[PDB]
Amino acid sequence: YKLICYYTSWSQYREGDGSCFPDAIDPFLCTHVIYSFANISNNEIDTWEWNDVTLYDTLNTLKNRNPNLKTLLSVGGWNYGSQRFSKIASKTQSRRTFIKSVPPFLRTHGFDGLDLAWLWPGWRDKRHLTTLVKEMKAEFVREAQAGTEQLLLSAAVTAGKIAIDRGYDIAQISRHLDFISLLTYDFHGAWRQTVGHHSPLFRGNEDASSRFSNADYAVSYMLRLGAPANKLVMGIPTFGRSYTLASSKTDVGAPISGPGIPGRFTKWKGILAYYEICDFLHGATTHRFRDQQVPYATKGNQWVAYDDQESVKNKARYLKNRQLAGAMVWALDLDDFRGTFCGQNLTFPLTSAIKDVLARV
Ligand SMILES: CC(=O)N[C@@H]1[C@@H](O)[C@H](O)[C@@H](CO)O[C@H]1O
Ligand SMILES: *[C@@H]1O[C@H](CO)[C@@H](O)[C@H](O)[C@H]1NC(C)=O
Repeated sequence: YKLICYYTSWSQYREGDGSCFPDAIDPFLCTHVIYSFANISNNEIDTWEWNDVTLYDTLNTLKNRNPNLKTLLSVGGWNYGSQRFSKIASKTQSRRTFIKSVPPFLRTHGFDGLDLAWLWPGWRDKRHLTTLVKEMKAEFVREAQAGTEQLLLSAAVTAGKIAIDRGYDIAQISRHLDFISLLTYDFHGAWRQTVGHHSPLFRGNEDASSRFSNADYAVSYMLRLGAPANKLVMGIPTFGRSYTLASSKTDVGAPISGPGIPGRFTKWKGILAYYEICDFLHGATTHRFRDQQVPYATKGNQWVAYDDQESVKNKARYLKNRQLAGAMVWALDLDDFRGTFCGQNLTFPLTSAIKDVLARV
């Protein structure tokens, strides 16, 4: 079973204990660590942060401690034009330039492959996404002739039906990809004027505006679309999402004035790391949606949807039973990586609970 963990570039900048460098990653925790994100510049893969060459190097020396660890570099992200990606892929020359640039860059910096994170193709883009994956793989195949173990190619794929139908020819891209990380934790929109969980496993009985907005739909759907189970990796989040409440109403349907206030360390409205959530729980009322099998918490006018050890293990069982290829965790810097916040003296609590489950019979 694969355990694929994202590491994010910009976590280095967080104040105090929030600051995470690739140092702090336990090298036997994951099977693949993916570094996010790389830029594209002059139609070629490139560094984002001023010091990526160093961080890349810090990450790839984790391989000294664990020679089986695979690392990938992810290109794209959200800070990065979908429009910018589109431009590069929908033209034969710029697509060629990009593709030729990738293996030497990966080889130089000691990575084992590439993760495409185009978020997200438009309906005009679907055809070019397919050509790019195809052509990128054939390039990795042709470079394997020079003696080194073949570069892996993976892709990050949104878990909303609408976005999938729009941008992704799953049947086609699954053939050339080594795995697909399904992004099963963005199921509760911004437009929404109410509380809700963003990574529910099941739909849950109370009312279904969508019966599609849960991990299980998304998984069944990708299988139906023709991704083999053995290339599919289910995304499990390590963060929560917070909402400022609009009234004293707190349960299903409860109205919302907007996103919840910034976390002390992550400093971004609407999101908390798991280590900020562990502290938030002191003084909170906690509940579990029975149907959706994920928890939420609330205190003052703040309401948080999150994943805990129980829920994350539960998702890991689900994927085992479904015979998927593994889990994808977003992200290591948002787990309790110091191991000091969540009571028990355990570093990467969420990610280890998954790993532990992945190893069971
Ligand atoms: C700029 C910033 O600090 N916000 C990041 C956000 O970009 C990222 O999506 C999230 C999960 O990786 O972690 C937050 O801390
Ligand atoms: C990424 O590359 C673009 C296109 O070349 C460039 O103009 C931009 O400044 C780069 N972004 C960063 C953060 O380096």
